Parts: sequence; C-alpha cells; structure tokens
Amino acid sequence: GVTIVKPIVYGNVARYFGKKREEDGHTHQWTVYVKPYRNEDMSAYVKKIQFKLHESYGNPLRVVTKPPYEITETGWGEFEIIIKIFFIDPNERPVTLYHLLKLFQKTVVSEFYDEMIFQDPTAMMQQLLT
Ligand SMILES: CC(=O)Nc1ccc2c(c1)CCCC2=O
Repeated sequence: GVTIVKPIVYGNVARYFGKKREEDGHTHQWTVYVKPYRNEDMSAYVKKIQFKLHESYGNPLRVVTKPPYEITETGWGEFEIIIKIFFIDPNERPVTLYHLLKLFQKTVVSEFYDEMIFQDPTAMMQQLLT
C-alpha cells in the first residue's frame, strides 16, 4: 500500500505582560498553533483547523482555514485547548489534538511533535498530500 506521514508540531508560546493588566487582570499573551514540521502550505490538503478555547472566551470555537494555523489571545490561566484538523478529503478522519496551555515556568514554549498518517488515501488526496 501507500502510507503518507505528515509530521506536525503543535502547542503554544506565551510571554508575561511584565505587570498584571488592572483592566481585566490578564498577565500573558499566548499563541496556540499547529504547523508542519518542515516548511509547507497545509491548505493543500487541510480544509480547516478548529481551536476550542475555554468557553468563557468569546467565540470559543475559533476556525483558521489559511496558514499560519494559530490563535493569539491574552489571559491569566492555563486550560486545555482542543485542536481538530479537518481534511479536504471528506473520507479522511479528522485529527484531534489536546494541548494544555502553558503560561508559567524568556519565552514560554510547550510544543509537541506528532504525525498525521494517511494509509492508502485516494490518488486525488495523495496528489494534495505531496
Ligand atoms: C472574555 C475573556 O477574556 N475570557 C477569558 C479570559 C481569560 C481566561 C478565561 C476567559 C478563562 C480561562 C482562563 C483565562 O485566562
């Protein structure tokens, strides 16, 4: 058969404001992201990437259809974000990733390697993947 592996990295970077913002008490900017391990445009084969935030964010289900696949925000607390990658091929199962936002103990980075495996995809999707 044919196996196409698309290595990815996902997670988040964060920077402390310097002080706490008295307006809303946010302390950090963060960017949560998926990206290919090596430089490529994933919109070749990816329809969209949802980033599900804590539901006390406005518009908690964020959608990104064009690289970079990232959401930038501010806050004061760490919680799980769900990252769901949908493919242009409707017969390819979405990939669900789970990421604990890291804010605390210099840029803070929490990023994970993973691999989207396409086992025997349609020739058409194979064309999109390569
Ligand atoms: C509207 C708004 O700013 N919501 C918001 C902001 C920050 C945070 C949360 C929600 C909940 C999780 C922790 C956190 O840092």
